[PDB]
Amino acid sequence: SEFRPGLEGVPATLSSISFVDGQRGVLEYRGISIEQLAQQSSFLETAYLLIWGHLPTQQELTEFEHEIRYHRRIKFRIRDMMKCFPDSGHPMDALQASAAALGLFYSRPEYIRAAVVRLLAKIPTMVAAFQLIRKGNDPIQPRDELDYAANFLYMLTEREPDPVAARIFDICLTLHAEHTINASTFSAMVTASTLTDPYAVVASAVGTLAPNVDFYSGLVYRKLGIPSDLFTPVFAIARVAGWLAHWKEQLNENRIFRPTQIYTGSRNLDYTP
Amino acid sequence: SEFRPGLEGVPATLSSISFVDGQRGVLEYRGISIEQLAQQSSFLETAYLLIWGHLPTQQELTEFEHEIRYHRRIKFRIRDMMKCFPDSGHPMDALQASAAALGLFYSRPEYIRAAVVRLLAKIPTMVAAFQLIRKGNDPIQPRDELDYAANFLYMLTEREPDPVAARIFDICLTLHAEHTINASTFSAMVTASTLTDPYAVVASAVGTLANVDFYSGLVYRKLGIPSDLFTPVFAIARVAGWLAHWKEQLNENRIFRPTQIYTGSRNLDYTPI
Amino acid sequence: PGLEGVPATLSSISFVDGQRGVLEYRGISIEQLAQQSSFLETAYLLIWGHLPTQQELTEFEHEIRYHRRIKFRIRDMMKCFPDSGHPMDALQASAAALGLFYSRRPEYIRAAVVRLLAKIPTMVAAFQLIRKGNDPIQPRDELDYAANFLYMLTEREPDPVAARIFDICLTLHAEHTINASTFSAMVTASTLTDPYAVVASAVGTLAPNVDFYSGLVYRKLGIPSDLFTPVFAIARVAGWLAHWKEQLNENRIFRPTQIYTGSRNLDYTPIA
Amino acid sequence: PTMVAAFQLIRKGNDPIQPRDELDYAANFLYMLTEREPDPVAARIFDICLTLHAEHTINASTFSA
Repeated sequence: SEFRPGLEGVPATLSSISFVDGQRGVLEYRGISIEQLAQQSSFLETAYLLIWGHLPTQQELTEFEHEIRYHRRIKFRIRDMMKCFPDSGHPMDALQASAAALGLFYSRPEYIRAAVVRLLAKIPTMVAAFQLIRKGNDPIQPRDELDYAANFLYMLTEREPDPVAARIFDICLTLHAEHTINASTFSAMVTASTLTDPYAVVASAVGTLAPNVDFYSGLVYRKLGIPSDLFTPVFAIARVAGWLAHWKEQLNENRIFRPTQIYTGSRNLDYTP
Repeated sequence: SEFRPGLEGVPATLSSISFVDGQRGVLEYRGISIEQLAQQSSFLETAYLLIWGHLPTQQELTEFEHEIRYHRRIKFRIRDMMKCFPDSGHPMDALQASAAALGLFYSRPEYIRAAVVRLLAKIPTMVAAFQLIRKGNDPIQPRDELDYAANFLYMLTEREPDPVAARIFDICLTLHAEHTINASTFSAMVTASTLTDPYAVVASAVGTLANVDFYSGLVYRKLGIPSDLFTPVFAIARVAGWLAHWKEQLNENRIFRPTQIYTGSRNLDYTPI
Repeated sequence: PGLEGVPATLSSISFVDGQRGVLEYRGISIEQLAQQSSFLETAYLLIWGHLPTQQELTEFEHEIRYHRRIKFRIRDMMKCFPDSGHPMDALQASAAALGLFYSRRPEYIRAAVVRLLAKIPTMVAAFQLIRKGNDPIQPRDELDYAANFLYMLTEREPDPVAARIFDICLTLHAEHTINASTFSAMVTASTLTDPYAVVASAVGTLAPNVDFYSGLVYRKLGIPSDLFTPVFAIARVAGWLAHWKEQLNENRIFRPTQIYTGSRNLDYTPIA
Repeated sequence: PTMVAAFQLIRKGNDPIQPRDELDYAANFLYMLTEREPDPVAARIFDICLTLHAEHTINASTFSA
């Protein structure tokens, strides 16, 4: 008989998607070094690679980009629900409440193809709307003649940025979008095995997520004009690709997780009034 | 499966020696309560009870006491070797070393009756002797007139006491002679389990060993004994218990044998230096 | 009856699986560890838990080599024993009263292990010679562990090949899991003591399979026929010391309980 | 200097060291105290540092003799 405290060194599944070696430094998403990706690529490229399993042509990329550009705007009942929160909460409580209630509204082959589109589109709008409403003012609407990183930074600032900062923010979003098994990813994989929809899974993963890279991360963020409190929620968009990757293939093996225990306490007693 | 930390609450042995009960205040030395035994009895008359198992007559009592008093003496080889001991070490380590150096001189069906008279007559001489030899003197030698406790006090302080103090000390000794199973008695049991002599048993027990105290401290300080000597005294009495349990483990011969549960590494390679 | 199949601790040091034939010392099977490893390196493994660099092996070897000599009051206390007492009695007295001299009680975790590993074989070799009629022989300063021990015991320094046979037959024994000696070491050490006492009690209770290959390989090298069990203790102290350090972070205590079958409420008269 | 060195050792548990018969005054003393044989340069230096202390005129100790 053996034992394993805190569940260490134990295999849990058979991945394919990312590899790190750590003897010289080899970090690759699906089999490509990190610098070939970080010099001449854009975010939707990386995310199509991660999710779907290959690289796209010209047609399919232009179609994905237009579709994601059509679904960027929030409805009016949802703003009418946000208006009543207290103005003393946090951003992670706002994020769990909104991501959870967005599954009341639309839920029921396209099934796998649309949910990914809405989740990729509407998150940064919600983050920015509550940033404004927390202060007395109104929400700002989205433009239709901009691109992902610059559009988000405008909705937060109401000042239109020059292309250099847009490109820099975009690749700093490229180099965070994946890593291998840790707490949050095991929690998404535990939840998603009872055959559920992506809104509960992301609700639960963002429930448990709440020199090193941190030095320069802090500085290059502080200069672009982003408040302090909004540090960590900026993470959770960069990463929302990783988690969806997993939901797709853990839905293939139809098992359920359940270990057992080693009872260690007082035995056979009797009911004393 | 199951697991208990500290064997805490697992039955280990059978017994017929003592009984305790703590919701009402009951404590029995073979079924004769503590009050009517501390009212008109002495240490030797009890000790016969615990070890052998039934109240004695008068003829045997005379024989017993006469014999445990014609053997209080020692040779010059033990005293000559006692001198080569340091003079800045605790008296407890000297107790252990001397109890384990009795074994060389005396060793190898009246064999379980000689051992008791020897290990019961020959403790006080030696603890007092080291008390004197530590700070530069010569040790006293006992006369054939005084009693057990009277003679201990005379050897320790050189000036005779009055009889009332002797009587009080004899009570103080017949209180501390037994209780239920503890750490030290557990050590003596697991070491006797494989048929070895009584001396080794007493050395390992003393090694393990290093309300009522709140007043015993006072009663001892009054009579003129230092602080360094509060613990060896509490050992003199107690031997009369360890002995008894040795005597018991000899009827069944079955040797203690538990197991473990691992949680370490498995399969590795010796990497060259 | 007799504590069978009952889980007493959680440990990590040695693993043995019977029915399929295996044995490991911290995760490395034994037949791979015998052919390219010496003794002191194996003690270092079984104590701290990680094989060492080059400089650390060097400093351990030197530190051991400087602590083999033995002051003159200890010699002068050994001369009074009698010439008719067993050798295991000499070993209990010696290892128990070596704790009167050096007891301060990781500035006090790394000296004790050094002296305990240094000054045992000297004592067993001396009392051999003193019991016989003549006085002890000092240690050299140009040999290695098993060569030095064999020269102190017999005076005629051996061939290197015999040294190496001795050294691997000294690593074959250093470890094995729960038994009566080891359980008594832990029971003693649970109350937070220092080593010179737990070793005294553990050598108190020790007093074709491999009881046919030991006999002969021992009898050829030139070893008397009574020092058979004491030489075994030289091999085993390593094992025991690991335990005193593992069981010092749990802090609990031992206390099992008993059942009763005796008569109650009798009537007192001392004169029976 | 034999007496001074013998008590320096016995004060510590060990034994006294004996003298050699193939050395000179300052180096011999320094060996009996160290058990490590010294090179001639330090021997000569110690010797002349012993030369320049061996006399002075009337003070307490000399009046007492």
